[PDB]
Amino acid sequence: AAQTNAPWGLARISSTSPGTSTYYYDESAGQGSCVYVIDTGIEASHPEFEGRAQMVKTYYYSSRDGNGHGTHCAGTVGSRTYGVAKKTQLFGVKVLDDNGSGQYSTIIAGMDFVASDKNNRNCPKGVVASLSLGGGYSSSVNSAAARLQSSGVMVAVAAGNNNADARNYSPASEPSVCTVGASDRYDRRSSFSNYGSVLDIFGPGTDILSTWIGGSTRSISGTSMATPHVAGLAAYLMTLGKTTAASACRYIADTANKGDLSNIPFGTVNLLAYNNYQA
Ligand SMILES: NC(=O)c1cccnc1
Repeated sequence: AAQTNAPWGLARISSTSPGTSTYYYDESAGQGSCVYVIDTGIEASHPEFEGRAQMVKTYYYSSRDGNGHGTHCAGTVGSRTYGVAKKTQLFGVKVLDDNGSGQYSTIIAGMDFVASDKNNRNCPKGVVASLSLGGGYSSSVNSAAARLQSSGVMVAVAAGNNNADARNYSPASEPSVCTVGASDRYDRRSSFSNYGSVLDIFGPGTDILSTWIGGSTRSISGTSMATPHVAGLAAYLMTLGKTTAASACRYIADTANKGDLSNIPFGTVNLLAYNNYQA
């Protein structure tokens, strides 16, 4: 399948070269998989989600996304126009308030929630979690991410936006999850992207168009935007049967475009997420 005039990041993940604008993908499109977006919520009524999104948990007085960040990330995973995996099921877990903030205790509870809740959901092709959040190093936060992964969920986490080594941030620094840095449309490391040996992969993160609250759209930047590209890619590949939750991060690294990014510090992987789709 081909989506013409797609957001640059979608085109990038199906291309061996920068500078193209069509996204190519197998029409299965992540059907039968599920992606949990652990964030500020998801505006599930957005036409872009087509009934495939639902809120399943909140830790606040409402499950509504009053911020937009979670809705944007969910759109990059799985919206019809802006999403990698256009037929996946999206589940919202609101661990962040409408200012985008959350206590580590709440974030941990949300991860443990997903590890169990996937057993209430029909996800025959597999389960992914997208975590576009983090703060300073916490062994308890890293442990929770490790448990979520161990339970059979492909965990993709943002490296962070400090232009610093991600070893000092959580859950970015948990080795067993998939830690995602950000790139721009010219194949440069995004100016704010964290780096370091803990990174597994880069995805598009600068100037990413996706869904927003109020039934709208906007372009924003962050490792928060790169992470759902990788989460959606994992769901897409799991639906194709090419990999599993336990092996998808390694598979994405194995099949990535290699050596094509600029300003990658020595010791950080030079790997850009790629779907290897051939029509
Ligand atoms: N995808 C590519 O063209 C490429 C270029 C250089 C090294 N590895 C891969």
